[PDB]
Amino acid sequence: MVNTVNYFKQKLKTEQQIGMWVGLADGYCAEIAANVGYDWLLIDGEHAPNDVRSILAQLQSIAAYPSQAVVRPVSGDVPLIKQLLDIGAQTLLIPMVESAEQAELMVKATRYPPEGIRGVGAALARASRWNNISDYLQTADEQICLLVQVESKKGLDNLDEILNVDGVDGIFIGPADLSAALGYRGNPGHEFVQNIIVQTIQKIRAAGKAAGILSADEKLAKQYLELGTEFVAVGVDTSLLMKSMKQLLSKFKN
Amino acid sequence: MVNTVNYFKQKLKTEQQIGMWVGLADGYCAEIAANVGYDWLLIDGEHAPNDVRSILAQLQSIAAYPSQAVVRPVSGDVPLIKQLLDIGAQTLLIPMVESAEQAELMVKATRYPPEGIRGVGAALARASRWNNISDYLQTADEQICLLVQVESKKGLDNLDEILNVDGVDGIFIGPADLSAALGYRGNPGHEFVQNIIVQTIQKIRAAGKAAGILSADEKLAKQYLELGTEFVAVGVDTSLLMKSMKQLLSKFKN
Amino acid sequence: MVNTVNYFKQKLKTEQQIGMWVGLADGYCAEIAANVGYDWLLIDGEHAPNDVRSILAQLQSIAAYPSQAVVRPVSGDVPLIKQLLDIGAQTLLIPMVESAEQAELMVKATRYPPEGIRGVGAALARASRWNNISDYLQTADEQICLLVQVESKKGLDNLDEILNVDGVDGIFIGPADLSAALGYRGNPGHEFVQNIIVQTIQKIRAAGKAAGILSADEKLAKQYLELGTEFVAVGVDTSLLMKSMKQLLSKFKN
Amino acid sequence: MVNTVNYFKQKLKTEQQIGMWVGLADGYCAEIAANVGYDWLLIDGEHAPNDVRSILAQLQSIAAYPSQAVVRPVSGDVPLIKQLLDIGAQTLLIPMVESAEQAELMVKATRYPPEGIRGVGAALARASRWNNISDYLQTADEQICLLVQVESKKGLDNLDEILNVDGVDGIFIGPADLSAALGYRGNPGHEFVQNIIVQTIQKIRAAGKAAGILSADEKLAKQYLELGTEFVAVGVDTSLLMKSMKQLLSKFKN
Amino acid sequence: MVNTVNYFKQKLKTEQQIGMWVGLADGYCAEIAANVGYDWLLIDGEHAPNDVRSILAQLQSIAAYPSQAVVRPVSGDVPLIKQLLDIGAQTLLIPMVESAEQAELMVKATRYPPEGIRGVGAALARASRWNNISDYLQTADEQICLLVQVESKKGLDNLDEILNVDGVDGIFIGPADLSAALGYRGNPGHEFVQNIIVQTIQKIRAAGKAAGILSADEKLAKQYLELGTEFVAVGVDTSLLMKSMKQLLSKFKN
Amino acid sequence: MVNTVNYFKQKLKTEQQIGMWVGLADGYCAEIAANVGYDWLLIDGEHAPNDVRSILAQLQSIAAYPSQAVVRPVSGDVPLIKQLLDIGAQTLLIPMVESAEQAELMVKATRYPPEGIRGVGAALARASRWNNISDYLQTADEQICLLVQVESKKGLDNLDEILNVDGVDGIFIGPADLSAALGYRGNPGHEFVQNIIVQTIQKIRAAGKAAGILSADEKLAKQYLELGTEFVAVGVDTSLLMKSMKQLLSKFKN
Ligand SMILES: [Ca+2]
Ligand SMILES: [Ca+2]
Ligand SMILES: [Zn+2]
Ligand SMILES: [Zn+2]
Ligand SMILES: [Zn+2]
Ligand SMILES: [Zn+2]
Ligand SMILES: [Zn+2]
Ligand SMILES: [Zn+2]
Repeated sequence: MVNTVNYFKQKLKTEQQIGMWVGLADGYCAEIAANVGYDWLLIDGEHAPNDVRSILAQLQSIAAYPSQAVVRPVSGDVPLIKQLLDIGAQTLLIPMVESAEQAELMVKATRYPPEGIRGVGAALARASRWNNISDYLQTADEQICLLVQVESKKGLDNLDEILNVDGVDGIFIGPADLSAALGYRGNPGHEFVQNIIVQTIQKIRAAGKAAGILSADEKLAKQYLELGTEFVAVGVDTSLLMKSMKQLLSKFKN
Repeated sequence: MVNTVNYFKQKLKTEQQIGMWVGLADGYCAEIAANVGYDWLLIDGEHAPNDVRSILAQLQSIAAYPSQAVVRPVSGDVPLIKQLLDIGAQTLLIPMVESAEQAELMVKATRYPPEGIRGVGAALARASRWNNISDYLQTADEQICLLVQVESKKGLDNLDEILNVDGVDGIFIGPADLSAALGYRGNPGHEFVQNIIVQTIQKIRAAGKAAGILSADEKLAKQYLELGTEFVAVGVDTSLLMKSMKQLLSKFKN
Repeated sequence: MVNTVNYFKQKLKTEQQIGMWVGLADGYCAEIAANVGYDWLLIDGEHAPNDVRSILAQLQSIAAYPSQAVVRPVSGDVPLIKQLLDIGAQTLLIPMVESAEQAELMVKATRYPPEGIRGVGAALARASRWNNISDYLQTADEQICLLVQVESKKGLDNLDEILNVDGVDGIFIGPADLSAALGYRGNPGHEFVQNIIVQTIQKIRAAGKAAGILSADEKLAKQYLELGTEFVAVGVDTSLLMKSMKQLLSKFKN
Repeated sequence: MVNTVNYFKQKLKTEQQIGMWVGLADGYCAEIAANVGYDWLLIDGEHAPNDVRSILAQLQSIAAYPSQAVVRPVSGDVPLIKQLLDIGAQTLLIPMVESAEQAELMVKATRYPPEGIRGVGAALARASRWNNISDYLQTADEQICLLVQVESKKGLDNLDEILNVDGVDGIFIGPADLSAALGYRGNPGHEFVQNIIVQTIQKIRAAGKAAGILSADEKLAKQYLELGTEFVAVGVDTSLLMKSMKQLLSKFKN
Repeated sequence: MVNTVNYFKQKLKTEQQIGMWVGLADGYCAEIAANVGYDWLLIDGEHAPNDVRSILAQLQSIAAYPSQAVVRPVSGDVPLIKQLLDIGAQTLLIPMVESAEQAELMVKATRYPPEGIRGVGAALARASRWNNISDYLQTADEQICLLVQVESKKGLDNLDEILNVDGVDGIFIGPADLSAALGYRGNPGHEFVQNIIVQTIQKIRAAGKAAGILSADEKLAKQYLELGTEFVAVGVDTSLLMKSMKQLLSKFKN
Repeated sequence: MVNTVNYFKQKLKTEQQIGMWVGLADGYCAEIAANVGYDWLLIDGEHAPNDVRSILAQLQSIAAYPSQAVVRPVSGDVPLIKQLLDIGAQTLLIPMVESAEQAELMVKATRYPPEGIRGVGAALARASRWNNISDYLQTADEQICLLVQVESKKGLDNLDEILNVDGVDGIFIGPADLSAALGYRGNPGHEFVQNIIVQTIQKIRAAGKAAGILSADEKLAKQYLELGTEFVAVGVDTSLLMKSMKQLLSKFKN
């Protein structure tokens, strides 16, 4: 067998990829999302009740479908990154990255020694298909994609420095965490926040990195796509489930 | 503690109850549905991948919310009905009931001896809260609601007989199974099917029983409500999740 | 490896075995019960939310301890009996046995062809330790113990006939189901019920079968032991958990 | 989306398919087996500790790989067949089929009304991808494959009659159950059993049906392939795991 | 919907709350404990085999009952605190707090930016009911209660400093960890330990914070209540299960 | 009950122990491995998808068999070590230990205060059998075995210092991580690597500590045993499953 090609990583340079947030934390729900035709699915280990084993079930579900899986760990924890790479997550979104030093550590966390600090256990890993991918340890690093979140004042204070880190493929802006950090909690739509987001996207693309964002607002998501943003998540499964059920009930009952 | 009042059963005589089908087969998804404010939630053990233990998790989720739980077993199996009553399901929807004899057996399956054949294990049952409901074995039968599905030609051939069975609280029409039985598989909207559904609802209500149905078609659901149908399910969680995600993607990609 | 000796089965002829009902339906709770030193533990598949897989977890827990596991299936279902034997349950308690014909079918359900109808899959079975017990298909039947419940009027109406069935090792009286069948639901302590229970125990032992019963009443359990009853369950884990927590809270408030 | 083509069903007429028995009862173990390149994988619900939900997890695992999934239910139970078809199992192996009447009922159990008795719930089914396969209810029946086991004297007594049932695609011989039924329990290699197996394979192929069998004996499996047997399972995952670990330990320790 | 009122937090200033430790690590066991009527239930993520997902199941169980849930994480880990708040834990008990600097970090970990560092993901959180609590990001912080454990010499060495931290609602004394730290492991009943516990409770209440403790000794628990201790846990579910089963068996054998 | 004797720890001084890596991450697969007769089984929490709860299930499986369980946590995390000790793991293998200071911290993490920093919760712990081991807090430390991995250049740079740490019972060499650290990723068989491994084993034994290693290469494993290496793992369950299934298929298909 040949290593699974990371099409998400390749497409960061060739097209704009439309994403769905997956927080229903279940292999059955993830499979429903995988049937829709999103370019990417974010399996959220930070803000949904997921662990390594529930994330594996969702990778196994999504694997039969063209949608590319991206996993967000709860934090930039090097041992947890090791675990998520070994179950076969090829794209990671690291929350709350705030320095070049932390971004460089996240690069090393995704690469085998001697250049990186990714722990070696290919005989045990779904990532290598338990060594049925016979050249895994030489081909693995090429198909790993590292995305970091800038979503704090300290992150913005270190943006130029993070954008200079080789091996950071993309910077994702987190509008909920960023608007809260800026004193606009629950109000990312404010001009003060939006002006910072737009300038940040422009800086990311000017440094030759992919820019990413989530907005469940159709008009903001389309504006971000017009700016050239490479990976845009346009909704959240928990939100779509709750809203569709509320909208339906409102046709019959107040 | 006093036995949990079955408000669904009481409301069969006083109002029209709006329902949501729950086929996502998970405690977390059931809790999302419970937050919307449906009169009833149908936990589907027939057409969703549920078992006694996954149904218990969903009863526990939904129990904190005013929505009334109804459980559909995979078939009119007396031992499975015993299990679903003991985990605390107070309303059951039995699929594919086709005779007065089968409906009578379903009544006995829901009632303690000596009148019925419900197995007795109150010390072990969530239904009795492990005997913290101190009079459970005396008060249980009063709060149990039995619904049967008529959804085959043999069911329609025994309708008057089923409507004469004391202890059947409601007859639910299954349009998917019934349209297939009638040779209109996937097309319940045909006049031949709809004329049979309407006369069936009229006969059910004329015999003083509650009539029920599911339609994800808003216009058909409202027409059934205009006929006086007592329990109308208006949608399905799996369908609402798939459709909302597809509708969203279509704003950005073909 | 040699087949696991069924000590419960041997002790039916040599001592009186004290039992605990296990309805907490979890491997961790079953292990706590296994540490106490009961002669037997009844893993309840009838009145607790258990399935084959949760029953397997509890057999694996209990296997490291001297307590002997007995499994109660939800009914005398031949395919379910096959499944419970293959995960390695050596003693089964079949509920609601009501005829010699049903008791004979339960005997065949526990024995390999050509004498019985137990399905053969030793390569897959924990029962054979996946054929690490090399003579399993020759030695299995010897260590299987079949107990049947008499707990209905029809059961009592066929008692002499059931007691004549070779391969029935023991008859267990179910006081909750029997008192309900007799029109004393929730009141097994009535003299009318107790006189029937005592005569039934006497008839079972006079036919050379083991008699069994459950009573959470210390005085009745001790009377049943005085009669020579071979397997007496003296409590239920769910009841002991609820009662101990209530008794503790009562020291500090209402 | 178009319905998933059943390549296993097509290949019954074009080639000999090599199979692996999957009894490790887990989505992670099933994925390991799916990586090897077997033509088919038998997910065993009869002799491994599987239920509908654990079988779904294994279908989701195997779905990303070319290996074709076949599911064996615990028995020819029509409601359980409904459940396994709705989670998306396209090929079923029914154990212990003993008459044309039972085989015809198994055909109806796999087909929608009005010709069959398969329950209709396409909005909820992984089988229809929750109606993302838009013509599922008209295209489903064509991709369903029904296999029945002949593995008892009564089965052999009704072989000509079962081979005349339209909609039975294949007859699988179960050597463990059959050798036990013939009084050769644990000894299927006896000439008396082997002569019956060979004649049975010849009769199955002479009636224009696919013949199938399992043998972990390489020489018998190759003899069955030389006879033209269309679907041959050549091993069992639990057996291969136990034997490989024993063989390795024997190199170091007695 | 309005945010769930934290009654435990309110009652720290108005009454003495009686608590039960929940370490059976299961939604079904947590529901049994929720039926008893304790003021609070401690779901133990430190000393019971719990994770975020098992803690969510127990919050869902307990949510239908008046008992208030308190969650103990394994350590004062900021990302784990984020996860437990988002699944809807409103009261946290942080083990082994040893400085005002650590206590201040725990305060920030429970509060949204810009004042705190709690990660923002309200669309995904059971805590916001997936934004069905429409003002959650404005009202959340008010209903969060932070308790810290002092249970080491360094903790006692920083007690006055921790008691000066705004946002610490309560200090819980851990007698097992503290008696071990003091060189009286397994013997918290020693006068040297008890005199330190009593002075600590007095200092906590003198600084206007709630004091808490666990003792399964009725006499010590009642003495702590006489001192005015605001939150007293009086037992542990695992201990009550083991002890009740042992006490019962002792009536019938050694 | 008396504390469970750690025979693995005792045998470090008396024999050479043969081990199997267990990475199938399931109680059922662990039980299969437990039946073979390995001296020790390594439950891998670092490179297999395990968590505290899945590791508990595997300890419960393995506990009925003479094989000794060793648990590898994902990292030298003090709170995770606390959790794994409380579920009853008596031998721990800590990955990537790189200094005497870290090794000393790992010793304290495994010992109760006042000498160590192991959190005290014996009423809740399977390790104490919920205090059914009445002297657990006095006898626990004696039966705990700490193994550390040296598998990086920094580890080798601090080897003499680590070998001087009292309470380190054994040093395990990780050839996959070490060969990668040395610039021979996927090629531990190189003379440069093997000469370092051999001198490392010699230094470990010269300092009176047990030496350990894993090699799935029979010739290297036997050479390590000839050097006197005290604990040698000779294979990996995932590898043996994949290889045995591939070897079997190759007899029938290319
Ligand atoms: Ca199950
Ligand atoms: Ca978990
Ligand atoms: Zn964020
Ligand atoms: Zn229907
Ligand atoms: Zn009974
Ligand atoms: Zn068979
Ligand atoms: Zn403590
Ligand atoms: Zn390593």
